[PDB]
Amino acid sequence: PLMLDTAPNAFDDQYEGCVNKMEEKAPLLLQEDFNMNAKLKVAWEEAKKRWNNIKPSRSYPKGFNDFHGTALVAYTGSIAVDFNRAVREFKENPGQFHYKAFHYYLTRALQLLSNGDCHSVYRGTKTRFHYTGAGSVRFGQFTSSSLSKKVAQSQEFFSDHGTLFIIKTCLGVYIKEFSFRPDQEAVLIPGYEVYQKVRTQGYNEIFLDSPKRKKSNYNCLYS
Ligand SMILES: NC(=O)C1=CN([C@@H]2O[C@H](COP(=O)(O)OP(=O)(O)OC[C@H]3O[C@@H](n4cnc5c(N)ncnc54)[C@H](O)[C@@H]3O)[C@@H](O)[C@H]2O)C=CC1
Repeated sequence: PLMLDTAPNAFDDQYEGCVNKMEEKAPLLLQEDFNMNAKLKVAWEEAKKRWNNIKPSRSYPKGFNDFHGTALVAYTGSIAVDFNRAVREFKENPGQFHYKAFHYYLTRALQLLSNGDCHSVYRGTKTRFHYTGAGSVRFGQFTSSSLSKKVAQSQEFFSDHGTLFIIKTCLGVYIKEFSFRPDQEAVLIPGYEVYQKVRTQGYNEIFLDSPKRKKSNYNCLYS
């Protein structure tokens, strides 16, 4: 069973007041991440190819470059697990975080694609989540969900040993056009969104409501 709280030790940078400095420094940072993260380099190289094929079909927000595009495509890939893990356990040993550029770009991609729009999404897991009554909740790590409750429940993401999150998000972004899917109608939620209303139903259902955007514990850490 995993703990569901405010994610106090999760790298949650929102980059307030430093996107310009990051867009300039992130390119070098990505290289540094690569030199010490083979899996990421490979994951990224593959995502870049897919991105090239996706890019022509639609137009993107002003400032949405290939880094943003590639990062988002990669996330819907297999690099997602190790990346969320690295973010979730950041405070532990913050010296071994080789997703400095990656985190920024994915974070920026969602902000550039973000609107005021709120959605009703669902997320399934095969690992039981226990709300530890902090008062509110944040996923910490980026979290993917689906507009389809049926998808979140499919044997692909959920099981009796797990949990089904019923979430109302307002920072979440519809990334169908980016995923390798795109039938899972995925909505990517930043780990820094705060749910002021938490409710547990039965042993495997958790409702997250009253989404709000509050400051993060980290800000422009690598700017
Ligand atoms: N889960 C869903 O309902 C949906 C998933 N997807 C896609 O499926 C693929 C996999 O997504 P996920 O299953 O969400 O993988 P994910 O990266 O969230 O899974 C991370 C894993 O690490 C562990 N973990 C997660 N949070 C933790 C925490 N707070 N504390 C301790 N351990 C934790 C668990 O084993 C968890 O399954 C991605 O491409 C995702 O976008 C798309 C639509 C819906």
